[PDB]
Amino acid sequence: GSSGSSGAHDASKVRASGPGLNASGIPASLPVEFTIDARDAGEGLLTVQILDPEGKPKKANIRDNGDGTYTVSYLPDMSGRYTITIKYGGDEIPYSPFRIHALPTGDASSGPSSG
Repeated sequence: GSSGSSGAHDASKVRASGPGLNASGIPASLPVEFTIDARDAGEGLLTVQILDPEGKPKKANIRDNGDGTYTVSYLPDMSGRYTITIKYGGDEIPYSPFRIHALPTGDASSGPSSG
């Protein structure tokens, strides 16, 4: 809709760093978690969404650090290009969508096992 909150927040002030946000490629079938260091990201609520390389909604977890940052963990069961959409109080960061690649690590312990 035309009408919008237009609060006092800036997603551009959100920094994305960690293994989960590895541009070089992360090992699929393994629990990975990144860290969103945002100080002046605004007085809103951070949101994270991951869509498998097939086009389906995944399960992601978000934690509050309080030290001006945040932490998120997820387990990319499937492999390929994952679409991670990060929005702040209704403002998609200038980095999203985050194009991440998941490489198959063949055998993976303490992870997703189907039989």
